[PDB]
Amino acid sequence: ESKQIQALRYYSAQGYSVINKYLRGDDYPETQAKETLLSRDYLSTNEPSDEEFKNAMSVYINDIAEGLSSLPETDHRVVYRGLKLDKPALSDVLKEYTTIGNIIIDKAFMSTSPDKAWINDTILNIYLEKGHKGRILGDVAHFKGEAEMLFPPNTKLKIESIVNCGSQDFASQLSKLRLSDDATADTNRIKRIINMRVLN
Repeated sequence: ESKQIQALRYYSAQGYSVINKYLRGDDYPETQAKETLLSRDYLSTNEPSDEEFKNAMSVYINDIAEGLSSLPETDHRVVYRGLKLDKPALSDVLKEYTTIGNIIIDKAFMSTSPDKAWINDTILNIYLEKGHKGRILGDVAHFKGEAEMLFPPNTKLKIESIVNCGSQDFASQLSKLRLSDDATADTNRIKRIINMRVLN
């Protein structure tokens, strides 16, 4: 098993919790980032310089991305994601994702499912064209039995349409999605569907 796949396994288990905030330019767990770099030997101490830290994070991210890229391609042409976009703090994110024809860049690794969306205020219905960079994790995923298609950083997507709750159009579109039916599933929580397309 390549060391890159092993880095992707770690991403799936725990590294995601640090890396994606880092990549977004958000506040992230700095101490944990450094502890990860030390434990996986990208650095010799947990107290590096800022350039040593940045360079090591780069290699770590690139290992995860390369592990991902090396996984087999599949024939999926759509995937799904539930998001919470109705938080006050995400108001500009909400506006971006609900601007028809907007092109958005996801700076982080982007997790999606080929099989179902977990209900949230927003359901993304994400169309894919052949040759896209998403890969099914399969047994690389830490927890098994939930299909996941992961995309590397900087996925570009186009907002094609937005379907708000409370019409037959919405009801029909929603009925043609497979949703999570877990213990807390409630479709009445859904405010919108956003139909998107990854631009390769």
